[PDB]
Amino acid sequence: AGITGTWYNQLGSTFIVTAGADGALTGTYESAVGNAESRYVLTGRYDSAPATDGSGTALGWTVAWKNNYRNAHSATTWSGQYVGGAEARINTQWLLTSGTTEANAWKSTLVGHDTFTKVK
Repeated sequence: AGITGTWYNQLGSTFIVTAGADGALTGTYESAVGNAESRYVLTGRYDSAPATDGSGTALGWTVAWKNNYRNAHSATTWSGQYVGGAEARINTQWLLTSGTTEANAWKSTLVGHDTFTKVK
């Protein structure tokens, strides 16, 4: 599967990911320091038997931005695919939804993209 390990996005954010044989993604967001106050849980799913036609491996995961120290009242989902080979990558599009009032629901969800590599 090649997914398990530490991944870094284009801005250097760090994600520790374990790909279970059953399709589970588990792990954490860590800060550059790895301090407890900036650690958040991630959970998701991936295709544990991808196509053998050189297609990437579809996946997704979520981080809710609460831990025992901080709560931003928001959550991000990343949707994408893992691409193996010499320079393995996870190419994703993300949505960041913040909890809002109904009046402010229109501005609840930011969109962007993250590309993850096994090197900083």
